[PDB]
Amino acid sequence: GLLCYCRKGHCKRGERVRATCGIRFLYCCPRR
Repeated sequence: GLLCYCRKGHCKRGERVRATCGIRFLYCCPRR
């Protein structure tokens, strides 16, 4: 599947916001 990270308040360059991960946490997944 795709790679995703649960980051605090931001997503890294290239990561799309897939969903919310927590209150202060975003669920970001690299475009590539």
